[PDB]
Amino acid sequence: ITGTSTVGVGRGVLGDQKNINTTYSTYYYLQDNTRGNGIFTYDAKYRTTLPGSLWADADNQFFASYDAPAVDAHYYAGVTYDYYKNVHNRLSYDGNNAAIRSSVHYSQGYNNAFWNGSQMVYGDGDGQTFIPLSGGIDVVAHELTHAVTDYTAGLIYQNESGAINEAISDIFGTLVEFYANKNPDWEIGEDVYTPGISGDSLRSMSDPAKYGDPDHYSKRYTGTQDNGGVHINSGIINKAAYLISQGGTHYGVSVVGIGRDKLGKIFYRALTQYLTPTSNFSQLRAAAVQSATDLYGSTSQEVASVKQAFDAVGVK
Ligand SMILES: [Ca+2]
Ligand SMILES: [Ca+2]
Ligand SMILES: [Ca+2]
Ligand SMILES: [Ca+2]
Ligand SMILES: [Zn+2]
Repeated sequence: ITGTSTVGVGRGVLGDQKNINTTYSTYYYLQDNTRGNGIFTYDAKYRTTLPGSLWADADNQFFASYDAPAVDAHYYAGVTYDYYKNVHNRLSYDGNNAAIRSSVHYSQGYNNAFWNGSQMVYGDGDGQTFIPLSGGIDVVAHELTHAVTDYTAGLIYQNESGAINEAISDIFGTLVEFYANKNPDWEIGEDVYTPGISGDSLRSMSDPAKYGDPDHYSKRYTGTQDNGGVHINSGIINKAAYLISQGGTHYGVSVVGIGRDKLGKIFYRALTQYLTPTSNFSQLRAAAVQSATDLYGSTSQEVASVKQAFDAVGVK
């Protein structure tokens, strides 16, 4: 809608207070005009028709329980917008400031979130396995990053290309988390996962095997489940990215870490300039080596570490 740009206040899923960019026209809407062609959040009202209703509030204050997922989907979309623009000089997910839209309160007890080709969708969780998934900034940035992949490399959501797709979403999810720098880690979804159990996570990049995911190519899954294991074999690439950033010795292979920022520069370049819809793990290593080479030179530590990292996950 057309309206006056305002700033509201409320708290998130985790009970934290934050300010949000709203739009005033009789009601206050969760529409942020300060980033690109807008960030828009909607109420799916526990149903599954999308996107639902543009979120409207009478007084611009968002402290109801019902408000919380909305507040966070809105806010972390903006943080995710800010990462791509400031860090990668990318304007929204399509690179031309496309409107970002999210729907929350999707279905009943929906233990998931996703990108559906046009927008982000977040369930509320069943309150046991999950709380409203928008509470995790790594979850939000994972979702939007799927959007980024779909407009760039277009990695098909199956087999190795699919695991690459997922891994990219986990890698940038994580980088954005470190970027907002609120308790960041190399784990996935911990803020909104299993409310009753501290310390766990949906997935781990540092040690994917923690949750039954492979950290070596020889342990790769090749059944037909989970689209040929896009959420399973992603661990092999996640581990690799973890290693490039952080370093370590994995199955006897030592990797010199080069930190988060260069990891992000190297994978963003691979994603946008080298990867394609059918790239496999092998092509990804080549893409990453070329990227690192592009960025730091053929004889750099960066190229070397990239190689070490894929070597360690058994990817040639
Ligand atoms: Ca209100
Ligand atoms: Ca965290
Ligand atoms: Ca995390
Ligand atoms: Ca938990
Ligand atoms: Zn995903």
